Amino acid sequence: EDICFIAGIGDTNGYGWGIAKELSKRNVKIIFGIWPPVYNIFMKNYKNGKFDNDMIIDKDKKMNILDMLPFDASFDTANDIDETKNNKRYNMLQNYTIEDVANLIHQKYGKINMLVHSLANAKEVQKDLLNTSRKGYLDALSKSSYSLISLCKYFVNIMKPQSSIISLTYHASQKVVPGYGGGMSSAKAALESDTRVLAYHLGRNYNIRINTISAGPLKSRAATAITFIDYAIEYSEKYAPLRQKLLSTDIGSVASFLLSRESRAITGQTIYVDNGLNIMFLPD
Amino acid sequence: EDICFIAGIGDTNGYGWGIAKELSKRNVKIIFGIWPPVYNIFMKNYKNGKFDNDMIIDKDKKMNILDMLPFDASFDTANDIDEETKNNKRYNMLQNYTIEDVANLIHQKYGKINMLVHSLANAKEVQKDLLNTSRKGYLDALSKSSYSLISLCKYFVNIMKPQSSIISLTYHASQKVVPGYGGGMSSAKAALESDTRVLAYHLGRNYNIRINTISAGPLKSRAATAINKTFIDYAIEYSEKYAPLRQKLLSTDIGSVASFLLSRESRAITGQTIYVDNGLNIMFLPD
Ligand SMILES: NC(=O)c1ccc[n+]([C@@H]2O[C@H](COP(=O)([O-])OP(=O)(O)OC[C@H]3O[C@@H](n4cnc5c(N)ncnc54)[C@H](O)[C@@H]3O)[C@@H](O)[C@H]2O)c1
Ligand SMILES: NC(=O)c1ccc[n+]([C@@H]2O[C@H](COP(=O)([O-])OP(=O)(O)OC[C@H]3O[C@@H](n4cnc5c(N)ncnc54)[C@H](O)[C@@H]3O)[C@@H](O)[C@H]2O)c1
Ligand SMILES: Cc1cc(=O)oc2cc(Oc3ccc(Cl)cc3O)ccc12
Ligand SMILES: Cc1cc(=O)oc2cc(Oc3ccc(Cl)cc3O)ccc12
Repeated sequence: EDICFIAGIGDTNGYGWGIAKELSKRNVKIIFGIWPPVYNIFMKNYKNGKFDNDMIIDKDKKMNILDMLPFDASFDTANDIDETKNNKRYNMLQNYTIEDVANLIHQKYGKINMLVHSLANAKEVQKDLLNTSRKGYLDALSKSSYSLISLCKYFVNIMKPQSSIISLTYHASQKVVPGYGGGMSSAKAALESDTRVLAYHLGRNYNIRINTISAGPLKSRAATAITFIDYAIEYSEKYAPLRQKLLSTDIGSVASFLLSRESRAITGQTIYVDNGLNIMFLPD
Repeated sequence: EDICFIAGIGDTNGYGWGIAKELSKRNVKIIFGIWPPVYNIFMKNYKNGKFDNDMIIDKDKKMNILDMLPFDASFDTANDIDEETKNNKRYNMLQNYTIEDVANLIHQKYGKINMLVHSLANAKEVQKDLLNTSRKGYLDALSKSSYSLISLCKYFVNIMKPQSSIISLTYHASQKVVPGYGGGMSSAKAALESDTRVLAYHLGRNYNIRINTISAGPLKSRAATAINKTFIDYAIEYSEKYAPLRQKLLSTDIGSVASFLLSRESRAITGQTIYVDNGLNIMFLPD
């Protein structure tokens, strides 16, 4: 059978959940990587049934969640954790670095064949690029971009040949969006470029594919935290070629396709799933 | 149940067949629009079972083709057909083959459809480089390979349901230099990709109809062979040696991507150029 690890789920309002739902229609087994500071909250909500409606796929099936594990994209191996190891919210957790989660998944379930990067962070996202500190900019690149490379480096060993990987990006990398601050734009630019270079190395060495989905705006918790997202949604719904509301499951079905054998000849691409908004220059 | 019109199938060796095959696999009904110069040949081979093996999808599934119609994308309406073509040996027996007439025929026979495939190209001077292409040659390339998409859309939107989907096929020579891709074919593909955007805007807003284009890698189709003065053998060998994915690119690889874009699974995607080429487009320097 097929197993997908999804790194970057904090709740049911994001793209990670949508991707999980859609993969579920194809009977893919799902493992969630959850950022430790919100891990116990998530587990609490889940156990309390808060996500039950959200887990419903169709009349016949609910989402098959194989496992849920703490996962922090800041840390490559156990050797990289600063203190933090004993922070209030990290202390009762273990094995949450990228390599540790890879070893854990492999130990419990064997090899997987789908990998989803669905996470971003930037401590200074509220500042515009020109007022971003070095520390802030590098945090953004570290968490939003390098984490993709690191995820690939540790997970290829536990993947099958002809496996497939995706991440999520945003058009601010290619065209200016004021409000998308703190080096987030820069991080998505690196991410899209890295997707190509990784596609070369993964393709030639392992026959593994990798692509990125450039999504349109979604009112996820993180987006709301940057409002900017309300403007972006209102603007997209007024001016995109397609005026339907953009759903997380619209990204999910594209992700589902890029992660399956049906897209076997697609790699290294940035695929726009945004109701066509990226193609517009002058709003009518 | 889904119905797709595929414009530009002349045999089992091009991308059109690969697209048909992948669609039938998902139980989409398929209508072939076939250029009149090859129409009788195709029908005959079909009736004689020459395509039987190629129609084998897998171990216990075979393609079903709903219909096969003469179709010439050079002509918008019956009034556009010049006297010479109308009376030509290969056209004189055929009817309803203009873009307007085939849409009308399809609608009358089957009602509204929901998928449309543009899988054709033509260019009289493809063997010349751009600088040595005549005005007539260039405009022929644009007319046949690019305008034909606009016209197909203009007439087929009235016989398509909302939420329907359209695709065409392009090539990376539009965006980066491929010296042997002559005769204004490069220009035509540039225009096709740009028109795909503008059309996505008009069709999206007014019809809730989506349109995209697939930039395919090289395939040894009958038409690809006509390029050399081979060009396609070089392109294929180069692709298999240098792409991130080093495996033979198949027509059905394009076909399954086409199927995805034609389906509701891709409802938030429109106006896009999607590359299906084993990743070759992302390379700068061959290692
Ligand atoms: N919301 C949008 O409009 C939008 C648009 C385009 C792309 N995206 C991308 O989609 C992805 C998901 O974003 P979302 O909008 O669904 O937000 P989200 O809140 O659903 O998810 C982002 C997740 O990343 C997790 N995360 C943050 N730092 C982490 C770390 N250090 N280690 C592990 N996990 C960490 C968060 O807990 C959060 O759950 C992101 O890559 C984002 O850039 C979002
Ligand atoms: N073969 C490749 O390496 C390659 C690469 C990228 C893109 N493409 C594109 O894919 C599409 C299909 O090409 P192919 O290589 O599969 O060749 P093909 O020979 O299979 O298809 C071209 C078809 O178009 C038909 N045609 C030409 N002019 C027509 C007209 N006036 N009206 C109706 N039909 C007409 C021909 O009969 C032929 O069957 C074309 O758009 C081509 O540019 C091909
Ligand atoms: C700063 C930050 C933290 C986090 O956890 O997720 C994030 C997810 C983020 O996702 C986005 C939201 C809206 C848009 Cl339009 C694009 C996005 O990339 C951004 C920023 C963060
Ligand atoms: C001139 C011409 C006539 C025709 O019927 O089909 C064509 C199909 C063509 O398809 C291609 C083949 C190879 C490559 Cl690499 C790209 C293509 O666009 C080109 C040109 C023609």
